Amino acid sequence: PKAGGPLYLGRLVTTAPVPPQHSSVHTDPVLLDFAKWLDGKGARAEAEAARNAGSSSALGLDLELPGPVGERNLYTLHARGRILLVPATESGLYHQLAAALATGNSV
Amino acid sequence: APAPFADFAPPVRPQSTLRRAITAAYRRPETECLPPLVEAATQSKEIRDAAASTARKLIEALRGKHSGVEGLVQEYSLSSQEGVALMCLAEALLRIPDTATRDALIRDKIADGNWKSHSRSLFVNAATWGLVVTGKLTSTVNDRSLAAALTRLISRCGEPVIRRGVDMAMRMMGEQFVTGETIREALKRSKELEEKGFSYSYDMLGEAATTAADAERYYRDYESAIHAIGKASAGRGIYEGPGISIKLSALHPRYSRAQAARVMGELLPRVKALALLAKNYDIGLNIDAEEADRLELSLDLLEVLCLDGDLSGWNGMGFVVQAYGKRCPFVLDFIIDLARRSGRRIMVRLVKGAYWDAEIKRAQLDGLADFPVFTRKIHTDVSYIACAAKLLAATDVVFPQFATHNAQTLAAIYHMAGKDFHVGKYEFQCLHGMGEPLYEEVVGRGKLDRPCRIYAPVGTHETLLAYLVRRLLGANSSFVHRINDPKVSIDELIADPVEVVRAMPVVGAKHDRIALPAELFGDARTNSAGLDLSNEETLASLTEALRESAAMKWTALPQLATGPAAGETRTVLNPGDHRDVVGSVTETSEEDARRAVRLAADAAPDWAAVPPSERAACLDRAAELMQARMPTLLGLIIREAGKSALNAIAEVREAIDFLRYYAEQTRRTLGPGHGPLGPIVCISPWNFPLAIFTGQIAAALVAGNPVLAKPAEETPLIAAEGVRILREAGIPASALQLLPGDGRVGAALVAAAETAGVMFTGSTEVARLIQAQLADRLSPAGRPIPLIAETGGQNAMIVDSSALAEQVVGDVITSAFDSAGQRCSALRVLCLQEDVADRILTMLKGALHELHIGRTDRLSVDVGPVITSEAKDNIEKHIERMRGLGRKVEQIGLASETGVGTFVPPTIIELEKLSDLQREVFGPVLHVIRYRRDDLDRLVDDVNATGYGLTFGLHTRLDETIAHVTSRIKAGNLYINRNIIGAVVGVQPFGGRGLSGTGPKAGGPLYLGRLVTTAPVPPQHSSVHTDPVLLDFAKWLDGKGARAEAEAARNAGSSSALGLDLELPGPVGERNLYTLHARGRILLVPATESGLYHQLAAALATGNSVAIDAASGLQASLKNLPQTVGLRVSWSKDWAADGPFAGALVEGDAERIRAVNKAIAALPGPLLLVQAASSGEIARNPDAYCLNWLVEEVSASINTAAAGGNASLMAIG
Amino acid sequence: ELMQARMPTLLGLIIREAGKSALNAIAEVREAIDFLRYYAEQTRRTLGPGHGPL
Ligand SMILES: Cc1cc2nc3c(=O)[nH]c(=O)nc-3n(C[C@H](O)[C@H](O)[C@H](O)COP(=O)(O)OP(=O)(O)OC[C@H]3O[C@@H](n4cnc5c(N)ncnc54)[C@H](O)[C@@H]3O)c2cc1C
Ligand SMILES: NC(=O)c1ccc[n+]([C@@H]2O[C@H](COP(=O)([O-])OP(=O)(O)OC[C@H]3O[C@@H](n4cnc5c(N)ncnc54)[C@H](O)[C@@H]3O)[C@@H](O)[C@H]2O)c1
Ligand SMILES: OCc1ccc2c(c1)CCO2
Ligand SMILES: [Mg+2]
Repeated sequence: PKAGGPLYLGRLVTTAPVPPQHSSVHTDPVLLDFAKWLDGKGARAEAEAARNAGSSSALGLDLELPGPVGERNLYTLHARGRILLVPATESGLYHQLAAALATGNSV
Repeated sequence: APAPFADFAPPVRPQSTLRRAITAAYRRPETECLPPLVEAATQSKEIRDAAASTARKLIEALRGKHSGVEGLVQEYSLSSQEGVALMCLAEALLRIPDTATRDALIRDKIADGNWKSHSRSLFVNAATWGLVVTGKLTSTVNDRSLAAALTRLISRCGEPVIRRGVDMAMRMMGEQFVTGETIREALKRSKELEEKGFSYSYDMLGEAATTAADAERYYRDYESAIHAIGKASAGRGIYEGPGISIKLSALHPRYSRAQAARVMGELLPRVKALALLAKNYDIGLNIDAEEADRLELSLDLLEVLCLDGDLSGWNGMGFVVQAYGKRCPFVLDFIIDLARRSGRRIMVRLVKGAYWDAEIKRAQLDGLADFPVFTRKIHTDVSYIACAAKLLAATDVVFPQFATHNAQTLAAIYHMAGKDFHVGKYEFQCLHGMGEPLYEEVVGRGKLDRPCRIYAPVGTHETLLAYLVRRLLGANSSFVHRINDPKVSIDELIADPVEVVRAMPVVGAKHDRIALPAELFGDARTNSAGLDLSNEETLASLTEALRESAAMKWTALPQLATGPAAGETRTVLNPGDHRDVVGSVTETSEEDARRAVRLAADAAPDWAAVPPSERAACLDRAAELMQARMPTLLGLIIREAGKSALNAIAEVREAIDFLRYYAEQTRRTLGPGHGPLGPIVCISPWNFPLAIFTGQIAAALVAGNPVLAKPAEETPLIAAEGVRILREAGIPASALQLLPGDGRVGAALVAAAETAGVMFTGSTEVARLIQAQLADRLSPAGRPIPLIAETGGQNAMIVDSSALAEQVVGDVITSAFDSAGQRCSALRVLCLQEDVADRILTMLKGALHELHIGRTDRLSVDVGPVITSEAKDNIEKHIERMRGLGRKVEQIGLASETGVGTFVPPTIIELEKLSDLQREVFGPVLHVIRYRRDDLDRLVDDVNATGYGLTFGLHTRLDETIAHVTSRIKAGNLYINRNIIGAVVGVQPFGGRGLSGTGPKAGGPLYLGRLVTTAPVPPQHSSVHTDPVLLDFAKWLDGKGARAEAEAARNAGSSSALGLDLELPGPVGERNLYTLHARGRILLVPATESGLYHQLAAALATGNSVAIDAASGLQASLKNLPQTVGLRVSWSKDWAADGPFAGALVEGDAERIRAVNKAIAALPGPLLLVQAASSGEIARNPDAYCLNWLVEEVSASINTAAAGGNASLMAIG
Repeated sequence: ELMQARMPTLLGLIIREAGKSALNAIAEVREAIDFLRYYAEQTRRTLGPGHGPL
């Protein structure tokens, strides 16, 4: 994560905290389609994890940070890109997909 | 057969001179109200100095002893969101009844990690807690921010912070926001301050009954409280002893002027019964003051009660008057006179007023002349002091009760009242948990030795939070906010409002930052004006005008350019009573319809030659004529179309707004190069028989086209009157021909060779017939005849467990049953989250049974008839099918008087799945579906799956749910936390997608451009955003060597207005947004490679995907597309299998275009907006395909006052 | 606080050891101060018993 930014300290502990202002009201639509697919096949635990990931993802965060006058300093969270998924089990794959899709990524 | 309007709105009683003086002041200009108030509030210099010194002493005492929430935020270093989230968690933990269970859940589960693990968002009331924590009101809740903050604070601080939050919330909700959870607890807690000289008035928190059952519950709560208060009073009497305060709106679900007869018949006896009990215990019973439109009605109840001999011997009846209201001094004159006449010493509570922001919004929405309240806070302060001077001169006949937390106000009155005091002369009043710090500096021999009665709310956490937002507005102009602001000096707080107002350059000027309703749109155009159906003068004048309209010999004739034409003549009957003949229509022969089109064609050059500015002037003159003629137009609409007076007002206002909006849009856009299409056939529906009729015609005319106006066969008379008005305003007869008759006249007009465009509003099935007719046709240039087809809806509202049930029910009743559900925008499918469905459904059914159905020439009628017996038959066949499947069906019982008309009772049908509905049922039939919260996204899919896309409503407080639902729903008009029937021209540009419309939206800025051969650039119509798939396609084109096409693609990317996102000016307390999105999947029918590339560029630049005709043989032209572009591209051999499409682009010669147009018209489902061009046209004209028609307009109207107040107006004082 | 108070001395070292101009040495020390204070504040906003160190 970026130095001098709110995600940095969380990389240096074994369980990351929720950083200040770190949330988004946006839900990735492909995540939502994935959750519905999971519910269709009765993967109830995975569909719940998918919905929870969709909500707790901060993808779409878009903040203006306090700074000097005459400048606008913006901070935004986007998808990383394409995530390599190395699953072992079907449930593991569903959880990995949920995490990656909820954050806007392809896999 | 009762005479029309003979019983329209008779007043409860003949209006006395004193009552008429009240009504005369209702909306009196503020500059006229203030001077007499300044005069009445003037005091001597010695008194003003003494009052300033007393106020300074009180304020110094207040500031010298000035926290609970603040101390918690400080101790745990909470952010504001953490503080709010903590209080929401505490609120939820307090819903666990057993203390040991709550403490165990905190210790073992909440503190130790996932609070989420233990059907209702924790944050439903976060707007209220945000007000507590931050002093600022947000209308909706950022539940994801709160969830993050709660996780963060629990993980950082653990059980200790949760414990402190719970204890704080328990103190605030059980001891501060209320005196007690029950009347017994409140009475026990009142002894301490009673011993110091305070008294109490208890508020059981009942308000705004929605059902008979609610009103009964509030009644029995008041009755039980009176017993408890009277037992505790124990003979102390009405001044030393406690009393009760009631709200009339709690005691009847239809407390309004329109239902005055039911109010006097049903509400009055209930108040009397409560008053008789208060009399027996000799306690005060005060009637709280509510919205401005209930003031004068409440006076009729006060009058009866004070004259009722059964209540004689008791002086405990009390009545609030709101000094922020322009009628206040005249109301006081009336009350003082009533006290003299009755011999009752009426207890008069003078307040400033609690509904200020709502009154501003209401007057703006209703287009009324002025506000019923002042718009500068200082004016209310002067009004209050002036009214106190009037009350203090009448202490022998009334008991003044000065309710205020403002130390300057208090000091002014304390000195005005003078040194002679006895208990019973007057008192002050304050709110529990707010006013005690001030009044502990007032009550008692050691202070000012003046009594104070504490207004004491009593009730549970559920009841308290309901209207706590209103009670806290804590606005920047509020004394209690200012006393705590360090930047506000005592000298500022003790400033004398009377002397400040007196010295202003214009005494009583309106607030500069609040628009009068007529000025909502500023320089752009004049807002239409409505009528105040709570104003007795307006009702009396309207009654006469309505009666006079029923004596007019209304006719509708084929008005050809050559004069009226003969034809088959029949009567037009009132749908609510077929014995009431409204007028006569002569219908147009198909021969004369064709002749009219030929005359329109011959006249087209002369009308196109009238400059756009002068055409727009005709529209503006027509709007002025319609505004002046509104009362007469109302009567015709009421009797011809089954509309209530309120809905007829809206109808005429909408027509006026269309005229003025299209006039202004013309003045912004149209020039010599925007040539008219030619004769336009305007075919309109019956249900908005003036507004939509006028809108289509006005748009076509002002764009320079002569019009053939074919109104619905059910409602020709108001159409004929609209045409008469337009002709009077200067539209030549050759430019506007009226052709009454049925669908045959419409079809003959559509089929006529010189018809250059069709504007249709009506059913989807009829539009499909018109689409088929036009598929045979090409313009003389060999291009498709433009069709605007605005069609039906299957409109849903989604309600989650965070919504306020009473708000939902009101919006549902209005959206589903207003006009008997005969609005295209009407709510058809209500979707209730499972956890709240039963409670909301019970409330909705209770509200349904309070509706009055009947002939609409009575103000008391809520729901009128359906338009015809065939419509009734069609609706009832649907109801019976549903009932025959076992679905639960709730219907209001109809009065026998409905037998002379065609009525369908408002009906609620509980469905199992949304697929139970086939087509739009255009009647008063609400379907109800239940959904589990996790299935919200699937539900949105189901709503979209109908293929309609007109109006859609969402009731939620939760930003995550708003973002999700609004991003996934596909409808043209979205409404958040309000009804779904809003179509304010230029504010909610109206029109849908799919089976609901082709667009462009009526009342929006793309509309006129469809009625000319070369579309202008609408005002504000641009976007800085470039579709990234378009950009990838442009790069691909360059890599393929298609250099000119790549340049055209880049140009299309820039020219596209996809991503436009505007807020449209409108009323306070609402945000009205207008956005341009992709339409969906566009069918591309290319002929050449270059044409395909241009078609693709146009479609991608506007955000669409495409289905390309596989029969074009152009597959080899799209080899090696970037994956981003390939994702948007499909190839279609069977177009009907790969739809629905959202538009089409066609390349070919004239006969190819004709053949393709026929094939497109044959596709199932939505009408497609087709644009065609030849290969040469594509080469010559960069705008061969116009990007205006490849985007989809979406209007979203958000009620930002839904949380209980207006944040933006908190800064306006 | 110590780096702020000792900024002039730190500047001299940075200028001579790292080839920095005075203005960029000031920026260097300011950034170090800001990291210290920012991570301190972020810690005060976030870290609790369950966020164990690596
Ligand atoms: C015991 C008690 C009983 C009450 N009963 C009722 C009741 O039955 N009905 C009712 O409507 N209210 C009632 N109120 C009053 C209402 O709830 C507010 O408490 C009251 O208006 C606040 O005025 P204040 O003088 O204490 O303070 P202030 O800060 O002096 O006055 C604030 C008031 O100024 C007015 N105001 C604010 N901005 C503007 C503006 N831009 N233009 C014009 N006016 C403005 C509003 O009325 C606002 O409430 C009652 C109040 C008390 C204390
Ligand atoms: N999307 C909107 O803005 C909007 C607004 C109001 C009403 N509507 C829809 O209008 C419908 C109700 O109005 P209605 O009952 O008057 O509609 P309709 O389809 O019955 O009739 C509409 C008009 O088309 C004419 N007509 C009928 N058959 C025709 C034909 N074969 N060729 C040419 N013209 C023909 C009628 O005479 C009438 O003037 C509802 O479905 C409603 O949802 C849509
Ligand atoms: O908050 C004080 C208050 C008391 C009674 C009342 C209102 C406010 C509004 C209508 O009735
Ligand atoms: Mg019809």
